Amino acid sequence: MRYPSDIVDQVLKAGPDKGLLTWEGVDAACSHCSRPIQNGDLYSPSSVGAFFSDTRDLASTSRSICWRCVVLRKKPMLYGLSAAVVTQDGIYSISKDVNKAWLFTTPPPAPFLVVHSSSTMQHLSWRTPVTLDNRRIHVRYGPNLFIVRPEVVRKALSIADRVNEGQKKWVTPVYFDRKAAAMGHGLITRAGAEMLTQEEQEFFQSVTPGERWALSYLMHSKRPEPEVGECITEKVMTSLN
DNA sequence: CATCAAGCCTTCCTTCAGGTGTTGCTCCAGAAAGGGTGT
Ligand SMILES: [Zn+2]
Repeated sequence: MRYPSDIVDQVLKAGPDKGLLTWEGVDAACSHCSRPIQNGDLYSPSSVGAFFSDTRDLASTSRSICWRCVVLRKKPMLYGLSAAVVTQDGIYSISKDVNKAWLFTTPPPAPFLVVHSSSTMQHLSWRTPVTLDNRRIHVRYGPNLFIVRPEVVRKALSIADRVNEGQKKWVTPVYFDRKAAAMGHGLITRAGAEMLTQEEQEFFQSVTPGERWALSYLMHSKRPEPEVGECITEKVMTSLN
């Protein structure tokens, strides 16, 4: 519940691969997940391929992967956590917009860990911190480390439901990009320029990029009700074995 | 060799063409597993 690699044996039960070396000597942190490798725990020397391009998100330059993050670099872990929230009892999916509606509005009370892929297969699990508090959520989205406050998401959603109550067409006040890629991601629309007051506009610039990315999955004409995502920890474990 | 004549009127544009067709984007921005084989 402290390091992102803890879910290897806390969220989902797993063990070392038994071809891993035993650490002898002084303390050194794992290159992935920033977990200190003590004396006696199993570790692997660093054998990343040339296709690994996340050297900028490595926690340390010790060139040693802890066994939990050896499990975390496995391909079934890589496509199993392409969109997943890992609570203290299981791994659930956030692929649907109703699942992100559940995650960023009334979050689960566990100290979870949120990963989401901005591409096909990405190293997501180890390079994000564990969110200890529901109010402050660390979301990994591709090369982006995002922080989402569900209270600010609730305030923006209440603002949007106020300015779009009674109207026939649900027009968004501020445009949000799902990929977080367009220039106008966070830019105020003309309808939102005419239908929001000044302090609401400064609020919509003042939100964090993670809240913008979350609102991108929950600001559209059909509004997703918070529905808990389907539990996928059985699918990941079966794939892992 | 000097002036006096040292213009006057009126015309002073008319119709119509006064766009048509197409184009109106393409692609990819991953990393590992599992095989080879070349130094
Ligand atoms: Zn680690």
